[PDB]
Amino acid sequence: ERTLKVLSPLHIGTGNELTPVDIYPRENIIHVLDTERLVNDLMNLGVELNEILALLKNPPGDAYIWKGYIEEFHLDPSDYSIYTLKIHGKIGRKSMQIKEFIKLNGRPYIPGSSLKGAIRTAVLYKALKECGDARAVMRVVSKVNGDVARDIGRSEDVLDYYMSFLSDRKRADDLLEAIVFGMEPDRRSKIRYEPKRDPMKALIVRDSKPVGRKHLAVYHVEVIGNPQPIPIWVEAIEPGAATDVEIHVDTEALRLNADYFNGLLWECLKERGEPGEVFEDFLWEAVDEFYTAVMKYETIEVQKFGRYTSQVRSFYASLEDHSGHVLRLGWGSGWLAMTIGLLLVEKGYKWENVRRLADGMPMGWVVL
Repeated sequence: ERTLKVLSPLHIGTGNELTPVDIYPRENIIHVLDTERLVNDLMNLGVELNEILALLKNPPGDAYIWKGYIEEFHLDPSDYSIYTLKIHGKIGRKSMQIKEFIKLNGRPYIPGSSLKGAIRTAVLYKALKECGDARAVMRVVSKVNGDVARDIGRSEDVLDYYMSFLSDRKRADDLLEAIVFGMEPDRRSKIRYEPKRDPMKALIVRDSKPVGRKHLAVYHVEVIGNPQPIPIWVEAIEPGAATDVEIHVDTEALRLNADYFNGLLWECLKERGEPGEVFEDFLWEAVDEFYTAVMKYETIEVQKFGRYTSQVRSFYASLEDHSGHVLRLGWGSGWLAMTIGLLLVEKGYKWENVRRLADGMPMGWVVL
């Protein structure tokens, strides 16, 4: 199991949120309460359940929910804490609402899909950057659907083909994932992504071992490009926390499906030698090229919105002083569209024609 180290605050979320019913703040600690034991103790102190239920139905307009009881009955909040979160950023006025960080049996971890998705996004970038010419992509697609391969082909690079096709995003996005990462003909849908034909099947990324909850904290989150009246709060692993991950290339799968893989990525390995030996090398080169380009334009973007502080320039310089592979986790549904956009900017289009700070700091950076 390779070692993994969190470099900048890292939120990977179920989508579920802690509510003020779940927390008691005091000073710069959020207590994540055991509400059940707190309700049972209050009822043995003679609070009748009706009063508790009415408080949950109609939370007060100025204080929290459990501030009234914890501070009326002189309770110790630590006696009811499951765990605690140090606060990073401007505290919420009255109600704080926190994106929970994904757990198994109470213990945070990095899912393998998060790590593999950051790798997959970088592999897309190298494949399109190096083998995205009309000739190579047409050779790939002509063996599956010659109408698509003919349509792509009179549109210069595949970058321009993606952009003419958009000019209906989810279609282009799925069409491009199939061309790069493997494809089956389909009668209702001229091309479809096939996982069975994807070289990334050969890369095995297990979920990490658990991180201790002591490395969870809560971070105020800002967006440079979007203004939201409601403050955003996330559980995130603190920088410098470390765990281990099982990650390795399934060489047996790679030799075994060697005739069954297709798509631009397997073509691009084939141009470089025997595809199954190039694979792990191309993969980690792609992680290095891509997230170099990511941090360069993340830097330009954070300084375009005036948030580029002495801590932040020091942070991005620190990313360059590591010997392992540096990645930014947390890719959503627009991961192909974002990667097309970096490639369009690298060829010299303005981003205006073609992101989040946790307490001022860029999110999601890790090193393996």
